[PDB]
Amino acid sequence: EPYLAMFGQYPDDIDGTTYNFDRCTFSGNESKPLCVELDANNQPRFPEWITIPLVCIYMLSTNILLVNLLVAMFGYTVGSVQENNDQVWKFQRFFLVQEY
Amino acid sequence: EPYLAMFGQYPDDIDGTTYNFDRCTFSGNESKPLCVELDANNQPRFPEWITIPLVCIYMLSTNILLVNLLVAMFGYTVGSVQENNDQVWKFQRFFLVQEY
Ligand SMILES: CC(C)CCC[C@@H](C)[C@H]1CC[C@H]2[C@@H]3CC=C4C[C@@H](OC(=O)CCC(=O)O)CC[C@]4(C)[C@H]3CC[C@]12C
Ligand SMILES: CC(C)CCC[C@@H](C)[C@H]1CC[C@H]2[C@@H]3CC=C4C[C@@H](OC(=O)CCC(=O)O)CC[C@]4(C)[C@H]3CC[C@]12C
Repeated sequence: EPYLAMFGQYPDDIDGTTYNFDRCTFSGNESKPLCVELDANNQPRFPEWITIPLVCIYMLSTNILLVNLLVAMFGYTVGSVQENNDQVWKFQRFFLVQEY
Repeated sequence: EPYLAMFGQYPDDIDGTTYNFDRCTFSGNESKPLCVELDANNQPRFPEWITIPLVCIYMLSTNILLVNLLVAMFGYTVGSVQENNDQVWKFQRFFLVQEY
């Protein structure tokens, strides 16, 4: 579930104002992921001033502060090994002509 | 709600042709966000020639004119501090060997 958040999922209906109407079990059957811990009031116990900025920090980091970082580290690589990749490709160009 | 618009939410059902069928209260209970201001005709009062290009300007800026800007400012940093980061990493490489 945090893996799908990198392509955009953002805790779709577990992070507040989404009650126990569906998606959850309380038991362990069926294969739905089990419910939020509850109380005598049958209220969701998670504080929601913590889980909501936790997701928003994670959705900031891995979707923006991380992927967009990967472009810069990709962008330096094409800046640096480009004049070397021509010699490397011309080197392996021999083996592909050698094959016949 | 504008924070989720950076990862793609785009005012899902408040920006027109989505009436008071659900999601809203008129009162202050329950925890649903309260309704659009209405009229004697019970029509949504917001002009919708203003709120729709306001979101589309915001969705243009923070999702494209802003994040893609961050890649360029990331891309200049890996272009500039790369030859300095080698000396910095080789410098802190001493303390990690010093630890034993
Ligand atoms: C710096 C920027 C770029 C990051 C944006 C951070 C927000 C996405 C986070 C930080 C604090 C969060 C709020 C902190 C706690 C509240 C109360 C919370 O409801 C309660 O806990 C009820 C408590 C009570 O009022 O008695 C619901 C979420 C909410 C509005 C959060 C909404 C989203 C917020 C604004
Ligand atoms: C320059 C490009 C890249 C930005 C694209 C801008 C559009 C996303 C915006 C600018 C003007 C907008 C329109 C301006 C006002 C109308 C009428 C509005 O309906 C009414 O207000 C009824 C008024 C009436 O006809 O009596 C509904 C949205 C709509 C179609 C908007 C649809 C989206 C639009 C085209």
